[PDB]
Amino acid sequence: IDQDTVVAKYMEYLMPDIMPCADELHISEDIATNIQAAKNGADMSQLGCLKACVMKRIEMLKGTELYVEPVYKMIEVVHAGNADDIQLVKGIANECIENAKGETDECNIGNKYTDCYIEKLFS
Ligand SMILES: C[Si](C)(C)CCC(=O)[O-]
Repeated sequence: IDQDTVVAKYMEYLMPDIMPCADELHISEDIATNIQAAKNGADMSQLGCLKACVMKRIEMLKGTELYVEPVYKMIEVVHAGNADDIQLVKGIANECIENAKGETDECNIGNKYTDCYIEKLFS
């Protein structure tokens, strides 16, 4: 699965749902800054939340409850093409959960869950 399909799918899959988040606090942790933030260059402190808003939008983040089940469902279509490619991202999220271990602070949970997502899947 080309990265071009990864960012295009995850985005188009919730495009009308991602625009409200960026407007929620101010800006999108992505356009926040090309590559001058930290984790991936977009953001980190505000990323673990501004971008985490898209998570709670699909019933994956309940205040401080970091889940992944709803994601396991979108990874199915979001990663159309191969059967294992979907099975790969599945295990990837696991490394992000064991790392974020459901922190107390919202931005903290996301910052940890986002970081790992960039290290393994990059997106
Ligand atoms: C919500 Si969620 C799957 C972490 C999103 C991703 C990107 O695309 O960035």
